[PDB]
Amino acid sequence: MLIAVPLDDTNFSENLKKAKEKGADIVELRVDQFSDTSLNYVKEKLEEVHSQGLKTILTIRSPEEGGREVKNREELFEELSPLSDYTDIELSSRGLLVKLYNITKEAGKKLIISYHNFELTPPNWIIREVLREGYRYGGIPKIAVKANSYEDVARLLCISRQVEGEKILISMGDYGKISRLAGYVFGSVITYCSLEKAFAPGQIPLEEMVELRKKFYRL
Amino acid sequence: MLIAVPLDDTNFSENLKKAKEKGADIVELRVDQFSDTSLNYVKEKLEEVHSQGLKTILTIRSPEEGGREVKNREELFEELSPLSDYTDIELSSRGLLVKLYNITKEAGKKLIISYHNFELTPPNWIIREVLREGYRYGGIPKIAVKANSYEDVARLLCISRQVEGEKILISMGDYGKISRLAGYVFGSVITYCSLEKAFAPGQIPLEEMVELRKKFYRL
Repeated sequence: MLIAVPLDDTNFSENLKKAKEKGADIVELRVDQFSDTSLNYVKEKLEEVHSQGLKTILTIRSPEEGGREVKNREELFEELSPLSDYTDIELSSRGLLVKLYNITKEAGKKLIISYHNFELTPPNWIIREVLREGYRYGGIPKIAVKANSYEDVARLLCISRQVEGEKILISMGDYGKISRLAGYVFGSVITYCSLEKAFAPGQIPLEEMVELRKKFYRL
Repeated sequence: MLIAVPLDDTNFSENLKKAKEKGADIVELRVDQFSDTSLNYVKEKLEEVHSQGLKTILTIRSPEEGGREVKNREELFEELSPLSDYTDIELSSRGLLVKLYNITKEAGKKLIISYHNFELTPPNWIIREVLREGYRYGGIPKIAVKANSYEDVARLLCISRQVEGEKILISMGDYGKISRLAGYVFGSVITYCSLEKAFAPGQIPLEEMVELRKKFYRL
């Protein structure tokens, strides 16, 4: 179970330092929350992370999926994808999928193809569809959806097994908090943590997840 | 989920003190592990637990499923079932199921019909069948099986969903340790904890679980 921590560009160096010392394996750069999205500014953030021994996830969340408009997102994806371990691209950004797959593949890097739903856990055929499409476009499918009950959590985790393979599963909200820890036995390879004492609904602080990972998962 | 603590007779009163101060809801009397099985020695313990305001699970495990031989077993069951909130009888002990249901039924108490496999996690149809049988005998089906991979944990949890209802799910061993926490979202109403140190692989200290429950299951 790789632990990732999302970070914007405020206090980067200190936050990155805390992330590394507390046991984070990855830093997800939420470029959509950056105060500067220029090519070299983002590139520099990528290198800093790598210099600390951690991996990166390049994310530029579109407005539709909870992010905000980034005028040069296409440039950033195409030019910095080869410099990031993982690049998270929304399944709905169909025009970039093939392009980004070719670029990352040639660079020996990985694509995370995501789907977000902040309102509910979609019906089973949607869960399977998102997984299938993510796989067909050559990436690691990612499903992050709001759980409105514990059953939604159980449903997401179990239905996802019907589309065998490496994936990333997140049931958002207080009900889905357990998914951030248990998702691993169902095939979820990466989990996300808040840097410090996490305080959006359903989140688990990095330090807590690190302790939990050694407690529950055997080496 | 209700947290239960299995206890032998050794230092009973002192351990019941810890279990109570620490947050346990139930104390599982592992009579098959008691040195004195005499009716009143056991009927006294059952009463100690209640005076401290906690619930009880009467368990006289058979050697086949990890327990021991207990002469007055039936006696203990027929005479003490109506006094314990819960009584755990093995599905394999076919003769006692019917009358034990009737007893606890008349007394307004509950029955837990268990199955153990210290070897492996049986095939899916067996997981489903044990659950069905537990239900048709009028009790809370309980399945505790050894996980030999993380996949075994996911399979146990997901397949059990196919037989909807209240139940108790346990993937034993270090691989299945997460099931003691995550089982709840799959319908597992009770989880078992070691009073203090995990003296066997997969066990989780009572204090650790009380905290984990608060963190993950506020709702």
